[PDB]
Amino acid sequence: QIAEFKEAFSLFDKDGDGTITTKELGTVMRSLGQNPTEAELQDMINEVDADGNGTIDFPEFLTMMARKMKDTDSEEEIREAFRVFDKDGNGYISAAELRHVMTNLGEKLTDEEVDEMIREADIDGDGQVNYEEFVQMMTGASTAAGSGWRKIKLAVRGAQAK
Ligand SMILES: [Ca+2]
Ligand SMILES: [Ca+2]
Ligand SMILES: [Ca+2]
Ligand SMILES: [Ca+2]
Repeated sequence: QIAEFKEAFSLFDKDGDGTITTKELGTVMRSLGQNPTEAELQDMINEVDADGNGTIDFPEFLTMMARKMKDTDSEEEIREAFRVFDKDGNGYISAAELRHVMTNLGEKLTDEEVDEMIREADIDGDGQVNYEEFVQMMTGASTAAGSGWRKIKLAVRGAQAK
């Protein structure tokens, strides 16, 4: 239940200082195939700042992304992820896209890691992850590589405001 947030933040702050600056969130959102501007950063920060210092605290961020609960379901975030991942939007995610997404954020991953991820997310084993199966990662992926999909999903889920 809380693990989602714990990891969502853990993967966010790499310095592990106990806060997130415009720099972090900036690259985090920009690494998701988006083009965030200074306004977006300053906005979010000032939007998640209870004191007004220009920094993201521990509970602050949690509350910010927590707003997602407001939505009837997490479908929006889900589709949004698989949608932002597929640069071509062909309807499937290739090792390339996923890899770039992990590397961009700065998530050290090995050939085996990504390989297994796609191997688990792809039942047909066509080297492409579809949405239909992509959602299955949350339907009992305990034995699967749900880990990776979770981290990436959390980053792309929190990176946004919706
Ligand atoms: Ca920081
Ligand atoms: Ca603060
Ligand atoms: Ca593709
Ligand atoms: Ca497939």
